[PDB]
Amino acid sequence: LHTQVGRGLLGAVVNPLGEVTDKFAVTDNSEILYRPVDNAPPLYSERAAIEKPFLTGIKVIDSLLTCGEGQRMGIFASAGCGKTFLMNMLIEHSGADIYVIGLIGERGREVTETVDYLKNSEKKSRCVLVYATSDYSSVDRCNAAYIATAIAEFFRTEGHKVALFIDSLTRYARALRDVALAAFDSLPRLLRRPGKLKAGGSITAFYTVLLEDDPLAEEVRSILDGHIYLSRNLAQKGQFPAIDSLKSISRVFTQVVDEKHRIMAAAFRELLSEIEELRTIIDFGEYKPGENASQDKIYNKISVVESFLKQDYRLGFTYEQTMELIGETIR
Repeated sequence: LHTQVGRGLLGAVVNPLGEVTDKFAVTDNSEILYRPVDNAPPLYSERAAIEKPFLTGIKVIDSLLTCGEGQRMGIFASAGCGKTFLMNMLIEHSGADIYVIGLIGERGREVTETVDYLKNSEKKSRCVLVYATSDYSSVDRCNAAYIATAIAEFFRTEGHKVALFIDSLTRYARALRDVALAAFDSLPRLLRRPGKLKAGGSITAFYTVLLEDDPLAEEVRSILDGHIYLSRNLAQKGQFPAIDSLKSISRVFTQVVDEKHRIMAAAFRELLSEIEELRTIIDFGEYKPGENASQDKIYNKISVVESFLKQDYRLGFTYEQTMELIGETIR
């Protein structure tokens, strides 16, 4: 019911009991205080309006799915669609003050992969990892999500721009459903706790949701402020990040970017729609070059559009670089 918080947890690996079992980085700060893990979300008049963008360094996200400070964003994918690689890029190329990762329901080797990744990370000195392996009970797995949230909430009250990752909301939902055997709706209460405080910092949250052969993922689609969809089709095609920008949305998009940006984004999204229409025409074998000038114009832009959407996972792009690239693509 209470947990460790503080700068002394930066670089530490926290188990579902709130104890430090490993370290991926050592910090000079030893600040350790204790806060309740269950805490009420901020009432609406303490919450600020999401106005400032949360830059991620990922081109398609920063251009067409621009995240905001205090926003809650879902990552819908079917493992393995590169959900872990996408969150690695989100931690690498964003500019948050502090990163809090919560690995819920991972089987056991998976957690060691991320701790090894944090050991060689640029952001190692600003990360806190909370984990709950598949061997822990369901009670411990739900406490993992709330320990991670409470750790992020303390940094937000200190004024820090925090980024919280919950992987995954689905295995967290299984654990809550399993706990329900003891004689369902703690999920929304958690998913409200992020946000930007008028009197403090912010928590920008990323929740992963595992898809494939969910009925209630449509309601968690209804509670968040946008969702990023990783298409198994595009991953097999060889395009990473395999984000389907046409099936993704950031509901705060028009509030966090200027009009210059809105016009460029709208033009790119229709260019993508025309590209997909031409893909259906090509697969039908009814496309012959020189027959239709508009189809030839769109065809010759397929390559530059694919080049803009792709991104080396070791590379990050500033906002100016992103808008410059998408501008040349629309020309």
